[PDB]
Amino acid sequence: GGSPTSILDIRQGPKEPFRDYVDRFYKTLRAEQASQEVKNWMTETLLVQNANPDCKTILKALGPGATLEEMMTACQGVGGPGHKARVLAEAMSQVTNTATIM
Amino acid sequence: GGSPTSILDIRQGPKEPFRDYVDRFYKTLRAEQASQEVKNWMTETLLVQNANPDCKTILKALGPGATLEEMMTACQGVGGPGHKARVLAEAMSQVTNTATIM
Amino acid sequence: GGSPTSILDIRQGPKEPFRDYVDRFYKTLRAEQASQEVKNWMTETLLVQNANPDCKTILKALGPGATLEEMMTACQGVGGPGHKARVLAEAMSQVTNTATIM
Amino acid sequence: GGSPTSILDIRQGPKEPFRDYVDRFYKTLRAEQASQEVKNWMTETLLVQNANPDCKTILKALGPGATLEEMMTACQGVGGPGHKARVLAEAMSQVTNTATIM
Amino acid sequence: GGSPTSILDIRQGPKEPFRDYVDRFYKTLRAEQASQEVKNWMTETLLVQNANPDCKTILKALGPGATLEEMMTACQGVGGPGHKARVLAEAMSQVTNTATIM
Amino acid sequence: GGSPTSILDIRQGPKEPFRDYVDRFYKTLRAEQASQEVKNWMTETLLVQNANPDCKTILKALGPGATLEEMMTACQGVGGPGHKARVLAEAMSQVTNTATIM
Ligand SMILES: O=P(O)(O)O[C@H]1[C@H](OP(=O)(O)O)[C@@H](OP(=O)(O)O)[C@H](OP(=O)(O)O)[C@@H](OP(=O)(O)O)[C@H]1OP(=O)(O)O
Repeated sequence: GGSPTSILDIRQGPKEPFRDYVDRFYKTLRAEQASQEVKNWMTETLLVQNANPDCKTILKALGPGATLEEMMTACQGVGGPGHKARVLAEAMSQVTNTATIM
Repeated sequence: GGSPTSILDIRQGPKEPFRDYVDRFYKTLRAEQASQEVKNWMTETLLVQNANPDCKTILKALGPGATLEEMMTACQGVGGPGHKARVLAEAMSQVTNTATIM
Repeated sequence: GGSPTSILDIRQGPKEPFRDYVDRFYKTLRAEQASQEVKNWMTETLLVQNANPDCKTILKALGPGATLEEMMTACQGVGGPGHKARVLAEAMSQVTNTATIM
Repeated sequence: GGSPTSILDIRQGPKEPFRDYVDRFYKTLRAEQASQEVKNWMTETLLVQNANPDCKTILKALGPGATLEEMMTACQGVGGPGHKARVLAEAMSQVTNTATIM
Repeated sequence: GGSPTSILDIRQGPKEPFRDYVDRFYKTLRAEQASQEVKNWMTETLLVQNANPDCKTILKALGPGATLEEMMTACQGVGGPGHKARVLAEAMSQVTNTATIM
Repeated sequence: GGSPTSILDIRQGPKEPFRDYVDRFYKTLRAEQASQEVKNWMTETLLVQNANPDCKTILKALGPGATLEEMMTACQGVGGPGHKARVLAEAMSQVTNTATIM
C-alpha cells in the first residue's frame, strides 16, 4: 500500500507534527508523477490517514471541510508542548472521566 | 491564506519558544516585502495568532495588547523548566478542579 | 543464531518507529541476501516479533491478517502524542482498575 | 526596549542553561558597546531578568547578592534532571498541597 | 578496579538502548584485552551490572541464568515506549498499592 | 568557585551522565594543572559536588565510602530510566507519602 518515495509510502511520524509532516507529504507527492486530480484526493486521503493518529483524531475533530491550514494549526501543534501541553491535560481527563471505555 | 515564507505561514512551532519563533518571525517578516504599516500589524496579528497555541494563548492569557515584554517573558519561558514545568503541574490541576468541562 | 546484520538481529529500536524500523528491517532485510519469499516470511515472522514490543505487540494485536499496512497503521501510531497519549491513558487506568494482576 | 544583538535582547532560552546563557550573555555583552560599568550592571540587571524564568526565579531564590557562581551553580542545574527533576518533584508537590492558590 | 574504556567502565547510557549499549559493551570489550572466556564472562557479569539499572533490573526479571538473547528481547523494550510505558504503569501501581515499603 | 576549564569549573551537565561527566572531568582535570596529588584530592571532593545535583546527591546518597564504583554505578543511570526509573518510581512515593516536608 505504497512504495518508497511514493506519496503512498509517506507518513506523519507518530511524533511528527502536521506542519512537519505536511511539508514532505507533498515533497514526496512531487516525486510521484501523478496529475493534479490524481494527486488531489491523494493529497487529501493519504495526508490525513498517514498523518499520525494524533492529527487524524484532530482532523476528524475539526470536522470535514477542514482546510489544510485549519488541520495544520490543530495538528501542527502535534509534537511539541504547544499541543502536548494541552493533550497531557486532556489525555489525563480522557482517563479520569472516560476511564471506563466500552 | 498565507503564502510560503510569508509571515502568514510563520507559525510558532508547538515547542517553538517565543524568543525562537519571534526571532525567525521578524527575520521572515523582513523577507515578505510589505509596507511599514503592513509589517507593523503583521508583526502583531501574525505574531500572536499563529504563535503556537502555548505562546499564542499565553499572549491572550496575559491579556490583549500585551507588551512584547509581557508575551516575551511569559512565552520566553515556553520551552523551559520555567514555563513547561508550569504546564505539567498546572494542566494536571486543570483536570483536578476543572475536569468537568462543558 | 540471529547474529548482527540479520533480519533476525533486526529489532526495531525501542523507540524506532514502525515507519523507520520497517525501513530498517526492510533495509537490513534487503542487505540480508535471503530468498524473496524467505525475506517475505521474515517480513512476516521476524518483523512482527523483532519489531519493538510497542509495534511488535501491536502486530499480534491487530490480529492475524494485519496487512503490512495494518501493522503499519497500528505500529505507526506508536512514537508520539497519537499513541503515547493512549499508552499513558491505559497504563494509568490499567493500574487504577486492573492493578490487581494475576 | 532592547535591540537585537544587544544584551537587552539577550535572553536565556527557556531550556538554555545558565551555563550556556551566561556565555551567550557575556559574549553578546562584549558585542554590545557599553561602558565596562554599563556592561557590568547589565551583567547584573539584565543577566538575572532575561535569564529564563527558571534560572531567573532561582537567581532571586538564591537571594539578591547571589554571586554569579551562586546563580551559576543553581541555574546550571537548569536544563536537565538536575533541576528539572527537582522542579518536577516541587511543582508536583506545589499542586498537591499548594493546589489552592490565591 | 575497572578504569574508563575497560569494559568495567562500559555502561549503557541510561537512555541508551541495550542493543547499542551492548554493542558498546562488546565493541569496547573487544577493546578490553582479556582471555576469550574472560571477555565472555565479563559479557555476562559486567553487562547485567552496568547495563542501565532498568535493564539491570530486567535482566534479573528475565530469570537468573538469562541468555543474552532473552534480555535482548526485554532490555530492547527499554529506551522505548515498550518499557517507558511498562515502567510508568508499574511504578504507578507500585506506589499506589505498595506505597508502604519497609 | 573554580576558573574556566579548571577541574573546579568542571560540572556535569544537569543531564550529562556521570559516565560522560566523569570523562569530561578527568580529561579536564589532566588539563587542570593540579599536582599529581592535588588532582587526586580534586578528583574526590570536586567530582562529588560539581557532578550534577542528581549524581551529586546520589554520591552522598551512596553514603560516605562511595568509591568511583558506587557513584559511577549509581550516577550511571543518570540521564535515562536506569537512574531515572527510580526518580519517577520514587518521586511518586516521595510526594505521595512525603509530600509534607519540613
Ligand atoms: O527520553 P525520551 O523518550 O528519549 O524523550 C526525550 C526527552 O524528553 P522528556 O523530558 O519528556 O523526558 C528529551 O530530553 P532529555 O532526555 O535530553 O532531558 C527531549 O528533549 P529536550 O531535552 O530538548 O527537552 C525530547 O523531546 P523533543 O526532542 O521532542 O523536544 C524527548 O524525545 P521524544 O519525545 O522524541 O521521544
